[PDB]
Amino acid sequence: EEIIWESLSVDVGSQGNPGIVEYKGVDTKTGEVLFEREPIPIGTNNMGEFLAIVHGLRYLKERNSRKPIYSDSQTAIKWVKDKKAKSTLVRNEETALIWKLVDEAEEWLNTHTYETPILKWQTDKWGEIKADYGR
RNA sequence: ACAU
DNA sequence: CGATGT
Ligand SMILES: [K+]
Ligand SMILES: [K+]
Ligand SMILES: [Mg+2]
Ligand SMILES: [Mg+2]
Repeated sequence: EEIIWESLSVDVGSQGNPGIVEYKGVDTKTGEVLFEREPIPIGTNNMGEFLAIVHGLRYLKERNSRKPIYSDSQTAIKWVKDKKAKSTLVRNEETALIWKLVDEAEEWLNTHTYETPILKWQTDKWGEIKADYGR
């Protein structure tokens, strides 16, 4: 603790895993939805969590905001730190879209800079992250 | 085991 | 119960 309330919180929602993947980012304090990604027909939970963080980085950079990002995903936080999403999802025609988005997110990380702290939301102490889908 |  | 990840 404590929660850094002046922050952006992100989370993934899915119908199946692998399955339909979406994500959103919210103001940690107010819950206002700041962005939402159109559902992607096939992806994994961790790919969605990764895309959500990267989108948060791009969102905050465009707005000249120094707020941190919270995610509850140990995996996605690491993948962003590494600038490499180490997903097991097969590459085929069905997964081409998510893989294009993941590849492009990695490419963005490799061509841009940011100071945004990426923080682990401590679900066991604080409850569900504010961007949770309730599924 | 831990995080989803 | 299954799957995605470190
Ligand atoms: K949920
Ligand atoms: K497991
Ligand atoms: Mg999550
Ligand atoms: Mg959730």
